[PDB]
Amino acid sequence: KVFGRCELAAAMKRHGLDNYRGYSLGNWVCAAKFESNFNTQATNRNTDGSTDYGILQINSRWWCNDGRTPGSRNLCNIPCSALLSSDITASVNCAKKIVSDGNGMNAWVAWRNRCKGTDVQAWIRGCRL
Repeated sequence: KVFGRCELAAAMKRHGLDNYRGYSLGNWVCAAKFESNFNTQATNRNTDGSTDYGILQINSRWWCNDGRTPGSRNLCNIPCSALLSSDITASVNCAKKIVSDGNGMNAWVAWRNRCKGTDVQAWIRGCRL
């Protein structure tokens, strides 16, 4: 599913990401934009052999099981395919664990390089929230 910007903001807010670990909703919308272009089906294979899945590009080395990332973990206790659903519930629950892991949203390389230090409130402007 390719979300609209405000449609995703609304879904993230309902699932409790607005100010989760102190990160306002615009941070999460910006992250999704530059990770996946708001596409739940986005996948990308990494040089280490791991794959990033779904609207927040959650990685198979630590967070999900895809059966093809040797020596990896599954700390969200989910098949990586769950992160590609039109239903963002699994992606959100896993993202809450990731952002609590120690480095905050710096875990998302596109957030650190393209959202951090920018006017992230702009990503929720005009939305009915």
